[PDB]
Amino acid sequence: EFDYAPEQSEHYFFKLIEEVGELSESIRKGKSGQPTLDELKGSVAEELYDVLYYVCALANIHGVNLEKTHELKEVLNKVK
Amino acid sequence: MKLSELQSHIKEFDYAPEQSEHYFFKLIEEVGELSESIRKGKSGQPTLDELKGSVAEELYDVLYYVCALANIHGVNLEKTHELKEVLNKV
Amino acid sequence: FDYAPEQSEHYFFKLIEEVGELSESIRKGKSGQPTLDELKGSVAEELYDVLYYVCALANIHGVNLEKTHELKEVLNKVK
Amino acid sequence: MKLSELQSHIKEFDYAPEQSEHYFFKLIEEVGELSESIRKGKSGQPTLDELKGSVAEELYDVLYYVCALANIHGVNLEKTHELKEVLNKVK
Ligand SMILES: [Mg+2]
Ligand SMILES: [Mg+2]
Ligand SMILES: [Mg+2]
Ligand SMILES: [Mg+2]
Repeated sequence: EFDYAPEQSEHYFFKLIEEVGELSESIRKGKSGQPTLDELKGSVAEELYDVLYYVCALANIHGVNLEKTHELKEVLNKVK
Repeated sequence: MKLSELQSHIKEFDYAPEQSEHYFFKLIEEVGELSESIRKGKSGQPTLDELKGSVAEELYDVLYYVCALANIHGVNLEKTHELKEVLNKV
Repeated sequence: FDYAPEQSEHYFFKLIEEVGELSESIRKGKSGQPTLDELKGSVAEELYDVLYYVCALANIHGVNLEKTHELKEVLNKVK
Repeated sequence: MKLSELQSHIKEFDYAPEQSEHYFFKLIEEVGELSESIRKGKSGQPTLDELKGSVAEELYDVLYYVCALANIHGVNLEKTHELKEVLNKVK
């Protein structure tokens, strides 16, 4: 679905910013809580999940292991 | 680390439900730092000395605030994921 | 709005919403200068919308963008 | 400073049409710095020694990239403003 890495990265980055925009709208409108299926569209829940999706997609393309990264952050957290 | 476990661990450490704007501001701050790390091409998986400013760090920091905001807003990300799995299959 | 923080928070949410819509417009390559009929969803419209909220935030935060420009102009001339 | 004059002055100084992503990354970087300045309450109109990290600086920096992107994408902001002004009075 993408061969040239920078175009894949650029696409997912545009999508991340689009979902952050939709997240801003959902939070502004107070669409909090845990929706059922019928309530999911435009909920804060859906938009947070959508941002997460693109964070994970960007990690994949950038060769980032989020679990290892978390591990390192925890090491520093404990120092501090 | 399971998603629900990360969300729960973040809640134990950092949960200020009366400070919802704090978390939103921080999310946008981290998204900006992420933009910088991508522009500068700081990709790959860093060792501890390379961590600061890396794409890896900034992605993790965005993730942290997504989870912290989920806790603030009464969202179960793992359950929301399950729900999204259903819709995207339609 | 009477209470300034709520005004600021509203405009900041709107700014982020418009930056998202801008990202979509650029991704889709909706460049150029639209006619009235092509305006909706154009890069032009989203840039203007982002600008609107920048100016709205300047107002609420007591920022003079003309004066700020003048100051930046100076510093830039040393770079 | 007219909006059209600001846009054209920025074009004179900084116009790299083959670097469209540069400008978009920078816009998002400035929006994040704006978020920080607002969270920290760095409001008002700063003097020169107060400028760095101020809400004023970050708002100007976002404005700069909005104008720079307009140049990149063939957008006339003043004309766009006029078109939006037309629609706003209608509804
Ligand atoms: Mg969405
Ligand atoms: Mg960071
Ligand atoms: Mg818009
Ligand atoms: Mg700045």
